[PDB]
Amino acid sequence: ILPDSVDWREKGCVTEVKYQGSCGASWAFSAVGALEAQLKLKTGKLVSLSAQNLVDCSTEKYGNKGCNGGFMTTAFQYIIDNKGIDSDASYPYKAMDQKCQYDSKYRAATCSKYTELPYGREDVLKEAVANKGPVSVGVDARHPSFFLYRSGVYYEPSCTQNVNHGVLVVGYGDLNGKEYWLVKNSWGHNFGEEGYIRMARNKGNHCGIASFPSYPEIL
Ligand SMILES: Cn1c(=O)n(C2CCN(CCCn3cncc(-c4ccc(Cl)c(CNC(=O)c5ccc(F)cc5)c4)c3=O)CC2)c2cc(Cl)ccc21
Repeated sequence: ILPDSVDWREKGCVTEVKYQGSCGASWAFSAVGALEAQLKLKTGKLVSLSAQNLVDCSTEKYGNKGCNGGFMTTAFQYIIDNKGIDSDASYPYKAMDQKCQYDSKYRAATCSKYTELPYGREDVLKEAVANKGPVSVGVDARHPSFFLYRSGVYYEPSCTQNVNHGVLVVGYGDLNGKEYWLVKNSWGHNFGEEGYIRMARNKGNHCGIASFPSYPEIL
């Protein structure tokens, strides 16, 4: 039996909203966000992890292009292969492509594995969000209605299932019966509902929210 609503922010499992600025590193913020939650679950401590570490180091071998986009899955694989990721404090976000500056001295997390969820399965996503934690997802964000969103449950008829922007599902619920996914963005505190957007849930994989979900785990 799954809870009707979840909000991982209420459990201390979500860090402050970040601002990617003019560097297309949403994939990096989505990956660290998911891992931050697992680190909290495991160690009891909440610390922002370095999105910049991913931008600079999870590069061509991982199919990523830093400020020109990437995948959360291969970000996790990088952390796995690298045997860690630095704290955001030690390796702060500069919103540009840099030389890899990873230093094991300032490692704040590791990752053992990651799991991908099946395409379009909102039922499976719900279950992972309830039972595992926040889940990294892609959405189709190429719609003025998306970046102009201020409040409520976002539904956009022109939205497609083909994803182009990485975000973090940190919960789910309903607003007077309109089901939603509670989504953490990386466009700062001024986007939407204090950095968050509530996006239509159980409406046919709206904006591809459930197209390519993944989440990491720490042994
Ligand atoms: C080592 N290695 C990989 O292992 N991959 C893939 C192989 C498996 N895919 C499938 C994962 C499922 N999936 C399939 N389609 C789209 C997204 C997806 C998810 C989230 C987001 Cl945010 C985006 C958007 N990303 C981009 O558009 C993008 C832009 C520039 C890039 F360089 C990379 C991605 C796509 C997604 O996860 C991901 C890594 C690789 C791909 C390349 Cl060209 C080179 C090396 C790779």
